[PDB]
Amino acid sequence: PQWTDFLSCPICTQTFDETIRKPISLGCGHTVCKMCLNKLHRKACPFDQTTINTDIELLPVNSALLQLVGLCSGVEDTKHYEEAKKCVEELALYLKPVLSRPMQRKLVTLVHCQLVEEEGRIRAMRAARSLGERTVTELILQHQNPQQLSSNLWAAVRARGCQFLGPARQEEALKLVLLALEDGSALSRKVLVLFVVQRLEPRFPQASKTSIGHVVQLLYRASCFKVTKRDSSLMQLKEEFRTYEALRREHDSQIVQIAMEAGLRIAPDQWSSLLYGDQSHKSHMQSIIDKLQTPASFAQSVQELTIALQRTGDPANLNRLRPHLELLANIDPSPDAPPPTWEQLENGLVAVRTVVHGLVDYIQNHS
Ligand SMILES: [Zn+2]
Ligand SMILES: [Zn+2]
Repeated sequence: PQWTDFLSCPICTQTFDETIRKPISLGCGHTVCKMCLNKLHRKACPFDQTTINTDIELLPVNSALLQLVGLCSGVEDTKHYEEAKKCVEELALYLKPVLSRPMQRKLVTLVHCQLVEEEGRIRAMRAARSLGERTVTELILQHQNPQQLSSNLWAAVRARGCQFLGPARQEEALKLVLLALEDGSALSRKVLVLFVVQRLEPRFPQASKTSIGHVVQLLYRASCFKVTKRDSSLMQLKEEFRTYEALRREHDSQIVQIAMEAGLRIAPDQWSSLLYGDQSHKSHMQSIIDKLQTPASFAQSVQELTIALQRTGDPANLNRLRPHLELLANIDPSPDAPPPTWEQLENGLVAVRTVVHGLVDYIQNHS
């Protein structure tokens, strides 16, 4: 069940061959060898316990996998099917040795999709979208300067009227804010700022009233405040935010959103480093970034890419991928998504191959 060995059957442990031990992908995303399918004599898949279509009889074998070793609904739909199958096969050849590890993981996910079933087709679409999105975020990093990245981030933060004082200093300030507001007190801007300023243990570049005001502004943008006015504006900490864990979570998330609006793709380890100074929060930041991902964020990313691509001119003519990327972003990731039609499946996979090929071409010929 390890994604790394896809050329071997999970059950029989032996590598796949073209005659007897034959790769057969099921609807659940697992590929088991034919001999084992015959040998099972049980309805479902031992790994997930999902029911099946019918036997080995109606299930085709993965050719896409076998390359690395050595007519139901009518003519139109099966033309679509054959084309799609061909696409997956063409992608699989990148798995022989070029692509990055996280990319090829999603490729492997794509290969294990059985295209003669609804489940497998849905999985194929999701894997397609994931591959597209990952390609976009890998094209953005090429046009993104890693050296001055932090500088740009903090610039974006300061431009919104917010401020980050550093990993320790910010913890201090936030715990002072929390101290004042944890019981439900309603303080105005100046009162909260004055309360926090005086309690700051002196370090050298001491935050002034304005800086702390900016940190408070950051907490206000994150919607931590119940804000009221009797005709001075009073701010209260919502019941769920009166813990340091929660409040800090919202704080971090807000800064991440600032990074997104400005178009900075930043890894969770880098976030843990910037915000906390250490690596302890990597999983925390991971959860934060994942929680922040809307299905509309793919399209957003495509647009951002187009912006950066408008800056440099276009040495690689990547705009040719624009109609392909827009199609990949237009498919519902939600479980509420209807199963794809045959034309949708074909167009999706075609889009995927065009895009991935484009990515490789860019990396090799333009840098
Ligand atoms: Zn087996
Ligand atoms: Zn399974």
